[PDB]
Amino acid sequence: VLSEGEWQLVLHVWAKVEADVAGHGQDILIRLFKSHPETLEKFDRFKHLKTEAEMKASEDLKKHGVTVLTALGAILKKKGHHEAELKPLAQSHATKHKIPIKYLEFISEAIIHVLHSRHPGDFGADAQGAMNKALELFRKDIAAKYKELGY
Ligand code: HEM
Repeated sequence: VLSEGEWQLVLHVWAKVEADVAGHGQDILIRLFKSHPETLEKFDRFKHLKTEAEMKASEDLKKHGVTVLTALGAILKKKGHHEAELKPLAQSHATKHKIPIKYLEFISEAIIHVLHSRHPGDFGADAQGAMNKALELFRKDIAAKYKELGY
């Protein structure tokens, strides 16, 4: 489990993200889609986007970026007790969206990359390690529910 100190590092940089949820959301999804094209195919709404420029110009994509980061933010603030927030997400992503745990690892990588680019001063090695731990916890817990459902 994460220590109190680790959670503080996570929430300190996350407070910076919430200052511009929409901007971060775009960068993260675009990074995810460009680095792992198979993830873009999971979105009927975004399949038509064939270039980074098209992705950046999509208001709909920007809208989803906010939805994603807002859900993640709520989870992170619950620290070591995010059971309630995780249940709905795990269910929909396992049964409706069909998102393998591997894709969650991909988006975790996208999140860390963007945080480094936008907040280097509050995202040094210690903070980076802490965020990695928090995102690993997120994945592990979702994985547990996936195994439960048999996905
Ligand atoms: C940080 C990790 C993620 C969070 C917090 C997150 C959160 C959400 C939320 C809140 C919704 C809308 C409500 C719902 O359907 O449950 C959603 C929808 C969706 N997510 Fe995620 N998601 C994450 C990662 C992913 C990944 C990695 C993929 C695909 C590779 C994905 C694919 C989808 C799809 C396809 C939908 C449905 C979109 C629609 O029909 O409009 N999500 N996600």
